[PDB]
Order: sequence, then C-alpha cells, then structure tokens
Amino acid sequence: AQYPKSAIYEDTKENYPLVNVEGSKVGEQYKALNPINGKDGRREIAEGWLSKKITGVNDLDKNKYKIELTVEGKTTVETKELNQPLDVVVLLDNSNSMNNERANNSQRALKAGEAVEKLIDKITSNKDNRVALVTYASTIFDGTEATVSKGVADQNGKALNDSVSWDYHKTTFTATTHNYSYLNLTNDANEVNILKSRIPKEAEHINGDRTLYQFGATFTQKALMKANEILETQSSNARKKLIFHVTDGVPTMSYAINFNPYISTSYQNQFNSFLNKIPDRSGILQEDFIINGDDYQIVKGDGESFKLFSDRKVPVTGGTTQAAYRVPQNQLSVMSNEGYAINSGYIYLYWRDYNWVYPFDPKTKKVSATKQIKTHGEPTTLYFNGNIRPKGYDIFTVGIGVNGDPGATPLEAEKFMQSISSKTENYTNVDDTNKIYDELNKYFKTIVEEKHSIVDGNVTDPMGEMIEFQLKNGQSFTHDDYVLVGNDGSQLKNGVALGGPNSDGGILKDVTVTYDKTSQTIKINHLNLGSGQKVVLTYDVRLKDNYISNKFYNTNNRTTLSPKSEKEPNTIRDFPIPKIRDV
Ligand SMILES: [Li+]
Ligand SMILES: [Mg+2]
Repeated sequence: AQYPKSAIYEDTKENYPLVNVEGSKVGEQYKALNPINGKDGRREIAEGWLSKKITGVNDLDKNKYKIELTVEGKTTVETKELNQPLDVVVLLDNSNSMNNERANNSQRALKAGEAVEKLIDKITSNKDNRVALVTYASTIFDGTEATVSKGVADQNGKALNDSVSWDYHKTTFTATTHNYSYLNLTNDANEVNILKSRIPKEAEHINGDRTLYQFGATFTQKALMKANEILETQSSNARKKLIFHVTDGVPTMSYAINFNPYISTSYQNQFNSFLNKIPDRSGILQEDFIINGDDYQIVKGDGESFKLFSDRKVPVTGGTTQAAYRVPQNQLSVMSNEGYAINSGYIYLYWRDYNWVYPFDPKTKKVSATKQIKTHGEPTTLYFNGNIRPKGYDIFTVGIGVNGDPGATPLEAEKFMQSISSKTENYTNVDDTNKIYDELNKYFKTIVEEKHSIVDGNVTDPMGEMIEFQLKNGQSFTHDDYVLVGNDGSQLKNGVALGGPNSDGGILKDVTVTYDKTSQTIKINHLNLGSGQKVVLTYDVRLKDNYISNKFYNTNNRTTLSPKSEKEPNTIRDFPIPKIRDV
C-alpha cells in the first residue's frame, strides 16, 4: 500500500512522475499508476509528442485495463543552401486602395494580411529564422507621428486645400499612425506574436478616419529603404536575407534626386555623374537623394499620380480646361488679405511644386532644359539599383491586381515591379486575392524545403512480464483487438486505412499494426506524421495470474519510437510506461 513516486526514461535517464489512476479505486487505495499528468500525459521530444496511458479501467476486480498510445509529429523548414538561418523582412502595402470594399469587395487588406500571417508562421516554424515587418503607405505605419503635404496652389504657388471637407488652410496633415510595423528582426516567440498582432487587416475608408486617409498613398521607396536599413544594421553574412513585398500599386511618392541648381553644368551631366559613381552605372547612391529632412518638406508626390506633371495647371475632372476654386463669400476678404491670386471670386488651381516635373529653377521656376524626372518609378528604381541590388538580398514581390493606376500603363507597372525584385521572375501579379498566399509560398519554397519529423516511423510496444495482451478469442490476434485512429478522422478498418479529407485513409495510408505472439509485442509501422498530425492506438491488457501481491508491475517492456526507421535507424525515443498491481 505504498506507491513509487516516479520512474525513468531509458534514453535520457531523466525522471517522469507517476500519478494515480482515479477509476482504479479500492476504498482509499489505488491499483494503477499513469505517467506525467492525469490529463493528456504528453512527452515532448524533438520529433513531436508521445504518450502512453491507461484511459480506461475495463473491469477493476479482474485487472482489465485499456492502454492508449499516441504520437504527434512536427514540421520545419530547412533552407536548401546549407542549413543557413534566414532573416526576413515583410513589406506590406496598406494604402487606401487596399481597403476591403475596393475592387468589388475583393478583400485586399484582409487577404494580404492573412497571407503574411501564414508566411510569418511557416518562416518561424524554424526557431532560428527571424522576421520583421514594415507596413507602409504615405509613410511607415509604425505608431509614431507623421506629416504629409496636400492641396493645390494659386499661380504664385500659394498653397490651399480646395476640398469642401477641409478648411483651405489644411495643406499639411499630422496624425499618429497605426502601429502596423515590427522593426527589429526577432525570433522570440512572444515578440513574433506581437508582430503578428500588428499586421493590418484593413485600410482607411474615405469617410472613416479622414485624417489618416490622407496618409494612404504609396511611398514604395521609403519602405524599400526601411527593409534595407533593418538588414544592414541587424543582420550579418552569417544569415541569408530575404524580403517579401506585397503591394497593390506603383509608387505615387518618392525621394528627390539631389540635383544642384547652383553648380554650372547641365542637369543631364549632374545625372550622368550620379550614375558614374556606381560600378554598373545603373543607379544613384543614397548620398545623392534628398533624405535628411522631414518627409512633408522634401518628398515628391502626394498620392496623386505615378507621373509628375509637365503642365502645372490642374485640369477639370475628365476635361481639358483649368480647374478653379469658388471662394466662399465669407472668406473672400481673408484670402485676399493673405495674398491669394483671386480672379473675380475664383482661384485658378496649380499643382504644388512637389508634383511638378523636376528639376526646375528655384528662382525662375523654369523647368530643366535637359534631364527631367517625370515619374516616381524612375527615382525609386535608381535608389534600388544604387543601394539595394548590390547587397544580394533575395527579393520577392507579389502584386495584387497591379495595373498602373494612377498614371502608369500596365506595362510600365510590370516593369517597375520587376525592377524592384531580385530577378524578373521574382515578381508575380495575381488576378485574385486567394492566390496571394500561394504566390508567397512558391517563392519561399525556392529557398526552403518542408520536412516532416516522422518519416516511415515505427512504434514498438512489448508487453511487460506480468502482462497479457487481450485477444478477443484468446488465441489469434485480429484487427478487432486494437483501434488505430488519426486526428484527421481516418481509421484502420480491417487493416486498411479509410477516411480523412480525400477518402484515401489520410494520415494512416499504408500504416499497419502487427503483432508478434511470442514476445507479445504490438507494433505500428510506416508512420508519416507532419505538423498537427496525431495517431492514437488503443488496445486491452490483463495482469497475469502469477503476480506478487501489492507489487506494482510495469504494463510494457521498453516502448519506443523510431521517427525515421530508414533515415536514422539508431534514433530511438522512449515512451512513458504505466504500472498496475492487485491482491
Ligand atoms: Li482475438
Ligand atoms: Mg494602393
């Protein structure tokens, strides 16, 4: 009437506690003992989990118990080139166009966001890999205060907001952005969950938060820059470096090329000079962009177009003539005094200079007589070639119904997106937002291989010395004498797997359960178990007649798993073993 508190694994020598089996009660004394906990009873091993426990007392007086045995496996990704850890930065477009309503409720932001979450999970299925996330639009959505410039101007470039929803003075906006970024590379399980909680699932509505709606354009350059900065300062050559970029549009903002109006050469020469600093002459160094300022003061574009404007006059919507702003009567006096160029109640509207074709002379406003930057793709591609291509990062780009709106042709747009990927084949434009994840997964598969932890594995379960395996007829082992089921709802029926999603036997296809009458050993053969694939074996046992009183007997001899019985026959994991006794 005394109990052993615990026993010992034969593969690692570490202890496992033995609890009491409740249903085995003979008034305040216990007849059987289970290992680990009184619940699921799992033992974690490098290939997954395994348990072996009495789940049922069949007949207490006669010592008849029901053993349950379970095996659950794992998956990882190992990187094809030389088990090298990855450092991965996801770039996610969260522009207004990504709103779930848009493109006939195509659910861009939701679907993209979920693709990213899935990819982040797969990536981090390898404890070693690291992830970081940058969500962007007019700026990086990282939970800090940001400013953007908006509006139009009169003929002397005095700025006004011409929208009837805003005061005319509202020509910059300032807001705290949503925190949709995680800007340190991390592999910490908790930090990764935080990172996942920051992946946007929606974008702004024009009549939702109208302020943040002003920050919903596409500044692809700032994002690319941020991915580069994270890798450059946080990664190493120890690690392989990947960038996945999910986007729904061509850039509509960009950093300016730092043309210099005060030196005496053609802007085309200044340009050729920027390029000549680079081995391949394909790009412009960071030092030659205007970066060191506040975005609203220095950037080009405001979300309006991929194009910068030759004609500085705002045209009428679907028309040719110059748009004009009817001044409200109660504001005529004030705008006049302020200095606006008012022509009999109306202000004629020009694009603000940040949207003009450039360079142009700061004094005379005259456009360059030579080189002209006419799009936001050009400078973005130049920055990319100049500062990112060199580093050799693998760069995949999944576009979502990219077509060039606003201001690019579909062809112009495909070229741009190719130009900001590692190879031409590293950009794919999907026509349907359910393919977003397939596409991200193809590319990732390029770099990694999925490996299930249990490949042709074997369980060996010999009965303990005082134990009788129960046979329904006392003589022959039959398929009626054990039950094997998989957590995908498949089962061995008469030694043939049936069930699971494809009516093919699932998880249990070609698995077999065999028995050796002599050694009294039950075996599971041919297990192939990935992540969250689990198999459960139940059978019946009886304690043999020749037993010694109040002495706990083991239910099995050494019970083991061989996770890969071909790939590493020597890898052998122990199962915990219950114990029983009677008088
Ligand atoms: Li039988
Ligand atoms: Mg967009």
